[PDB]
Amino acid sequence: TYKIMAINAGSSSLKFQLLNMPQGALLCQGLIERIGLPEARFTLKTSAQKWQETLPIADHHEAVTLLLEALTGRGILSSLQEIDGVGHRVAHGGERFKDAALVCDDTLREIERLAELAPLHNPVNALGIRLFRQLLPAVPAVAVFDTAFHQTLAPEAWLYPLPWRYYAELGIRRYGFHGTSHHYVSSALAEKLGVPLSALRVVSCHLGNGCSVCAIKGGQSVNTSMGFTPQSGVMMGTRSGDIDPSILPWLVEKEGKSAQQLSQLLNNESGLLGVSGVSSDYRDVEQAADAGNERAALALSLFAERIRATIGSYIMQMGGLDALIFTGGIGENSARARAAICRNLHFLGLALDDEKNQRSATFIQADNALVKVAVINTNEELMIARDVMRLALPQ
Amino acid sequence: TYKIMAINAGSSSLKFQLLNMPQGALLCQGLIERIRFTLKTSAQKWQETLDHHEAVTLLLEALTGRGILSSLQEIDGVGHRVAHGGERFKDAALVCDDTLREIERLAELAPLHNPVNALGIRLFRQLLPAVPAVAVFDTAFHQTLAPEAWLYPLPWRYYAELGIRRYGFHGTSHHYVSSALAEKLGVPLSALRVVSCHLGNGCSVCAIKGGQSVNTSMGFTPQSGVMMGTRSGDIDPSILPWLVEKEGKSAQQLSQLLNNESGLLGVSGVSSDYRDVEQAADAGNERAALALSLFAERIRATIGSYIMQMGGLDALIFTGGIGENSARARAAICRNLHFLGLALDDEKNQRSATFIQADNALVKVAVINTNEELMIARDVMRLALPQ
Repeated sequence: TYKIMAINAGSSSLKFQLLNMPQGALLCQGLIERIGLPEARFTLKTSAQKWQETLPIADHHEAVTLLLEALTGRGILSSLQEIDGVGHRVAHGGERFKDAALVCDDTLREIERLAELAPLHNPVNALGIRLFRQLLPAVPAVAVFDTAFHQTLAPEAWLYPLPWRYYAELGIRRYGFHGTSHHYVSSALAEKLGVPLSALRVVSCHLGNGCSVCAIKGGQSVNTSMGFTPQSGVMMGTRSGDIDPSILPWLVEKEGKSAQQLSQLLNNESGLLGVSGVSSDYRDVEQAADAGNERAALALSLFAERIRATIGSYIMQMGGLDALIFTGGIGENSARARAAICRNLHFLGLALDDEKNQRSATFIQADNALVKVAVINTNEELMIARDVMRLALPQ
Repeated sequence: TYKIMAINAGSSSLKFQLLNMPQGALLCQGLIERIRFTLKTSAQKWQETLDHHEAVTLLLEALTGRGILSSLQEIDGVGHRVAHGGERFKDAALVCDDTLREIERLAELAPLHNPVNALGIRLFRQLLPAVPAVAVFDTAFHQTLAPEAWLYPLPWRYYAELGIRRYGFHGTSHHYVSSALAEKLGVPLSALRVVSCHLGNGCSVCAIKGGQSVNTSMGFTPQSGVMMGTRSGDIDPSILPWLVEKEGKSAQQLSQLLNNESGLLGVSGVSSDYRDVEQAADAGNERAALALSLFAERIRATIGSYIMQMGGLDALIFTGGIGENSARARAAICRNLHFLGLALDDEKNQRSATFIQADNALVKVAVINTNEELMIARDVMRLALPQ
């Protein structure tokens, strides 16, 4: 039994879980939020209790100190020396990282060089890597990149039909995100089916506040809906996903939009929120729509259609489909979203068993369907913990 | 039998066809460039080298002079290609007087093409006052799209106030080859789930179910959708604000990027013409070989979306300059689709037979030559000569 800690460091937040490996048992979890601000809050939960306190938190250096102190102060560990490894989420690995990597000085050097591609995540990610290497210097660390799993994409899937200069010089290309989640629920599907993932043609739908679809064939990722940025792909909470690109020059000319206005538009004002006029939250739009809000209804309908269109592209690309996975907050819980997404797919041998779908059972395909349809809770922290074991305790 | 003239006014051009209706027989056809005037008949040709008013005068002088028509009053109708009819025109329209007003009030959406089309509609009204005119819109066929297909997931305001939505184009083409496919199969078009691929210098895919366009790949502008000769088609929209902050690209520069520099030309770095890129690929150019693959991939992914949306497929149509002549583009697009019962017969594809699917194949695959002018002439017959 090994103690692995999963770390996710945001601009003003510190998310953490502590897992007993390899069973994957949650020992504790929690969140430090509004770091550096007033309002700063530290929330920590065990299998048995919850503690929550508002208190000033200077910087991440003080967020990590309070976390480490709480681990022994609450009896969760007898000592900090019981921590066998730490896994850090990293937004963007570029083309350099095909896998998680043991944290060393140059792995840090490179993650920082990649800030130009994830400017609002990668540096704080590396700061967490640095603080824990300072504060827990005897503990080995692994960086786990949200892009790594998509690096098996072939060029005809990641190259945009732009002038070659824009890839070769500027680095513009599809990278895709949610890699850890798609990777985790891919492997979990195959284990639950008792079949090697390399034997399956799989489409995975991560439907949360962020949404992405991924195609997995031969155990590798062969396409995914997010592109150069997590803005793109299907429609999400506040993100538009893919739109006619020629809309954007037209809004610059006709409405005098700055570069950042365009990006606030694409990332914060659109999606469920921009269409429904109600909310970014799926439950809220559904509540509005069920009461008679036609824009909320169309919102939910457009949302299912965008995902259906992406699924269709990837089935075509793989020449078939053996299984469809739903995950994330919407995918794990919304039997109605799953039903709207899965309707009228007899041409694939895909249909849902309504009783199992309403229950969000782990398998929900109809009895005589040829396509397995799985509802799998995603667990990026467990996946991260598994990558720590692999690269930092080969034992 | 009736005599109908089809017209296409470009910003520096004027194309024409004069058909015997409803046979389809061509009486003459030609083109005027550099506003060079060419006029071909069944058995003659007549090029020369000399504003759009002068082009209409000479063209109408020619039909009497070269002996194609004994009088300018033998023309029963004229049809005019219009580029963008917004939401107002769900069909072709008899050119009464404020049909013209509304074509021009829409010129803000098709800045380069609509005014020139309307210009040519007016001149023919001047010079040919006795013969009725029908306008045929590249957008009208796609006005059957449901809101799930034409609303971008942008704030509602951007549509309800500014008019941003999918329109789609190549409507006249998709409509023509759809109906031709159904006529060749002896079945109502509404009996078929059809994917139509117009692959020319411009490229669009269209889904026709129950007789109607239910989706199509171009959107607000003819820039988007699949990869084209110099147009990028769809890309990650976040690339654009990034290009403004990192390279100071203006709006018009962004337009030039997406429309003039991308596509087969940008990727291959060789040519916007598919046959050129093809030959550079055979010789060992690797960007050109990758351009050809991206091109087939982008079209395959769109087809997949539309098949999913229709619940199946009965026929796949290839049309346009590339789609009618490139066995390679069709083969690259059609590979490993057995899960649909779609496969090609190599020998039929090599000679571009009108049907190229394998014999065991469930899906019809058809190569149909587009004929927008005959589709326009038919709308003139329906809307101006209902007898």
